[PDB]
Amino acid sequence: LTLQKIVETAAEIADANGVQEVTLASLAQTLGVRSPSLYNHVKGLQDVRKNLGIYGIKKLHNRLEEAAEDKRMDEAIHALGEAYVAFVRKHPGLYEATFLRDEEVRKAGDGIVKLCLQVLQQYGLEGENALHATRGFRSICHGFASIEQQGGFGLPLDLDISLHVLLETFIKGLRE
Amino acid sequence: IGLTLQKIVETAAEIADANGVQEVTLASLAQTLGVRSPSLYNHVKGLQDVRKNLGIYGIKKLHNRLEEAAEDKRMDEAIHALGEAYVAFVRKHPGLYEATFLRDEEVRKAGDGIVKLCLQVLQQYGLEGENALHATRGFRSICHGFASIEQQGGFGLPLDLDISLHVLLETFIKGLR
Repeated sequence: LTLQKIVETAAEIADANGVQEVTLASLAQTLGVRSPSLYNHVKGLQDVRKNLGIYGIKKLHNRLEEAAEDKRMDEAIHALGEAYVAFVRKHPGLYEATFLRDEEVRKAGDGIVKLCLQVLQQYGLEGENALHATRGFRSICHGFASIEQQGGFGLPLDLDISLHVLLETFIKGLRE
Repeated sequence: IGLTLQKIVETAAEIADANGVQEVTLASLAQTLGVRSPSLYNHVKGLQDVRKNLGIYGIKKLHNRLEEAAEDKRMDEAIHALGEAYVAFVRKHPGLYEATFLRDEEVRKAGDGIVKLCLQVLQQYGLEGENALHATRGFRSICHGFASIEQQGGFGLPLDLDISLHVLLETFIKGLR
């Protein structure tokens, strides 16, 4: 039993059943262990949620780094957006956990902002425009993934095409 | 003021905005109205019916703010006014906006007016049919994503939020043109 095992279990419960289904009893039950032993690693349920949020955002970051590896500019942006949305599709509970209003959860997302900013600086932008563009890119990916997840894209059109079109429009606007 | 469906819906809206859509129940409705639970059944079938009517009301309220914002504006002026109005609605009505996502045909149907408005502006850039439809999704994604992140407190950078939103709108517009 480690903090990591506990957190990986919380992740599977969260994706399959909803993040609100993560409890110490459900974790102990699933790991086949007595619940008091969880307290050698976590302070309680809120502490579990914190760690789950940090784990989620690190796993997202890993997917994004992988997708963008040895790609530049347009290909990197497309692969980043695609991987962002794929992450939300397959890990809804883990993704939801990254939005815990906790300063450690927030800070663990900094590698994602840096990666985005690094790719966006390849576009040779003025003043603060690199910095606005990271908010822009994050808004696009969260926006698309969130509407799609909630069933708000009712039109018959292919969603993978729609995402590609949105990313291309963003890229075109960055190029001028 | 005798009890009506519209009052029940307006009560649900205030509850949702204050405490979240999840706080909207027959019991919370009954207790805030100072009335009891069979009285609500004269006007609503039950909570799904409340949720549906709440979703329609919120969508209609959002649509109105957007129609007003875009009036006598075209192209860039319209896009900027539309996006600003969308996000402003989310800031002011977080729970009502959440309600508009109910998976129900009547709720979806009432949201067609917004998609139609966006499509009409995007066609001014010479976008046609299918590709214009892809662009509506993009614009909704931008507005929803920005507002949703702002609301969760996810914009930590010491950048002005009004500027960031409209810089994104500028970039989107340039990418259409």
